[PDB]
Amino acid sequence: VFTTVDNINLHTQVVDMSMTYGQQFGPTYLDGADVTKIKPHNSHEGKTFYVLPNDDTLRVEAFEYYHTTDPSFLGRYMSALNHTKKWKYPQVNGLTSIKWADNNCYLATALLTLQQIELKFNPPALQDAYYRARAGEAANFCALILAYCNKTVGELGDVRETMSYLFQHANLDSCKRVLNVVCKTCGQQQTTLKGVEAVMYMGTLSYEQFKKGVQIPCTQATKYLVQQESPFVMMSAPPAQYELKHGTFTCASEYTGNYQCGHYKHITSKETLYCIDGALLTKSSEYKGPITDVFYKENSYTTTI
Ligand SMILES: Cc1ccc(OCCN(C)C)cc1C(=O)N[C@H](C)c1cc(-c2cnn(C)c2)cc(-c2cnn(C(F)F)c2)c1
Ligand SMILES: [Cl-]
Ligand SMILES: [Cl-]
Ligand SMILES: [Cl-]
Ligand SMILES: [Zn+2]
Ligand SMILES: [Zn+2]
Ligand SMILES: [Zn+2]
Ligand SMILES: [Zn+2]
Ligand SMILES: [Zn+2]
Ligand SMILES: [Zn+2]
Repeated sequence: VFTTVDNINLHTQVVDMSMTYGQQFGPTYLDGADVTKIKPHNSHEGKTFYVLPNDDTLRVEAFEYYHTTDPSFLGRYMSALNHTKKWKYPQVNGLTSIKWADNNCYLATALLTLQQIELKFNPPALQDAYYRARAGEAANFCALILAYCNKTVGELGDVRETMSYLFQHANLDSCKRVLNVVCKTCGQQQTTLKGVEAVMYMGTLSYEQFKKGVQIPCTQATKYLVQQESPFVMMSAPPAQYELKHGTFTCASEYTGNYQCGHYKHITSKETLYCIDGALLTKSSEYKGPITDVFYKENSYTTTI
């Protein structure tokens, strides 16, 4: 048979029918199911298998595809895939969603959001699954998202936290946010953020109000945006009522329920406002509801006065 870790480079070996896979290879998975305890059925010859890296060439191949040396990563990924490959991934309004199952509401909103913003992932396994997800096959993408966030199937997830984990594995080096806070006592201090901190802010959902001025305490001073060089901006705030106006944003995440046990729903702005709840779709002209994250498009911004 064949054993690999990246599925790009394969290594051919043979198995004895009377010895279980673990003694010959180590922890071995097939199609997301652990075949370590299973003895070789001999029904499949030449089939590709996933093994935890043992050699040094395997360890190096594993990092070049995943960008991690954690030995637990492969196991956490294969156990997530075992669930995600039986989920349904319908296509709603030209976007790939997820039929609700095992509290994946936060995963679906993230998947729909990632298909609407410009992003490039540094780990090749993430980028390759990102492409496959856009086409309509996102089982490996959702499993990798769980493994990189160290989350499990059924576990309760927050969209803002999931996006920030994903942003740290993406090339946001070109992004830049220049801030300036002014206090009548301390004066004026100019700070310059870069990377994940340049595309995310917690406090308001309104990109305008962030450009206008938000009130943060000083050692209350006012914080306003001065320059933004990012393909997008994520505006996060604790869940509250908000009126989404058609054409003033890209997409938003709605959270309705109690802390940690509420349900996420996704709103996107097209020719009208659309609401995606897994496999369901809802259309309206304007939206008002509990909103916690709003995504805006951007290329370059420079403050005036
Ligand atoms: C679903 C889930 C899954 C996991 C999860 O983990 C959080 C813990 N992490 C550190 C691991 C959180 C959540 C979760 O409910 N998220 C939503 C958007 C939410 C809801 C509420 C809320 C308040 N009252 N009610 C009825 C709801 C408040 C906040 C909040 C406030 N401040 N902030 C920020 F300042 F931090 C965040 C966030
Ligand atoms: Cl890395
Ligand atoms: Cl990385
Ligand atoms: Cl926008
Ligand atoms: Zn090789
Ligand atoms: Zn990396
Ligand atoms: Zn399941
Ligand atoms: Zn399942
Ligand atoms: Zn849910
Ligand atoms: Zn001060």
